[PDB]
Amino acid sequence: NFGKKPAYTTSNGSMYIGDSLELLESFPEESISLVMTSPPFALQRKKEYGNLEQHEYVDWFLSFAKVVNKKLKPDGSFVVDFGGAYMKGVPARSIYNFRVLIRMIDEVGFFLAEDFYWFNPSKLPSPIEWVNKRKIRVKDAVNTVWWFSKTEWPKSDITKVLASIPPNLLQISNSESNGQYLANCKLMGIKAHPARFPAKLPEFFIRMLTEPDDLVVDIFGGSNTTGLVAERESRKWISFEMKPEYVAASAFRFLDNNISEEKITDIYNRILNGESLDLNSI
Ligand SMILES: Nc1ncnc2c1ncn2[C@@H]1O[C@H](CSCC[C@H](N)C(=O)O)[C@@H](O)[C@H]1O
Repeated sequence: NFGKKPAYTTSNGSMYIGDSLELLESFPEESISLVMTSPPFALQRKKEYGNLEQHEYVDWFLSFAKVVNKKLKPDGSFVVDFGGAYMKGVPARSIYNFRVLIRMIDEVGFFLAEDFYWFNPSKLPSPIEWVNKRKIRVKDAVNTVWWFSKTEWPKSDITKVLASIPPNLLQISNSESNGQYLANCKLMGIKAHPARFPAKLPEFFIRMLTEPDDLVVDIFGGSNTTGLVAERESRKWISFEMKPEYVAASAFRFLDNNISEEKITDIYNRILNGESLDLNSI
């Protein structure tokens, strides 16, 4: 359906290498039930000038927001994970994650179904200069996860997420796992994705807003935790990621301990070489 061939494919889905703002267009319209991601944030993003990173970043991301509006079903949701950030050499917060919010409702026309908040106890990006050293700010440990929806009535059922009705606050930490992806990464002498989220994050939203066989898309795949979860929960998925290293290593997530190291490198390099692996069988 897309203008390319997936890096790899499994039982319920397939991951592509490429720019998601292009690939999204290949989806029919009102076809996606849940788009779940956490955008790449480093000093702005693709947009010339350098006017106020806050604004440049916002415009960049709003582009994806626009196309995602079209492709989401009327009962569809667009959950977005954002991490706080200070500005260069000053202990004043950037409010880029909040600017996205306002312009998404005002300009794009989304609705904030509900604002969620993720507390990750163990978080290293905590800026030592302001916290540990100067002792002027506290551990930056809460991420603004915005659950957006195409209409005021997106598909949702909190009983599949029952704790006892749970709250607005999700307390999860990145590693409550060991897994073969970390091991297989170590094998290739490569580093695991620099910034990936715990499986429980997308699990919560996959279970709550979608039913089995629903299409869960992730426009900034990374290590593909989403597709992984969407797989073991029996939803259909599709992920887009720009970097081949990330896609290649992510494939490991869909294998077992019982695989020759010689076969792992083959899978890694073949994907890194542009081949289309059908992981469903060898
Ligand atoms: N325009 C683009 N299209 C597709 N992927 C993109 C992109 N711009 C940035 N990316 C990818 O966006 C990812 C953001 S981090 C993704 C982490 C993911 N949730 C997981 O747990 O790993 C980064 O890997 C970045 O390389």
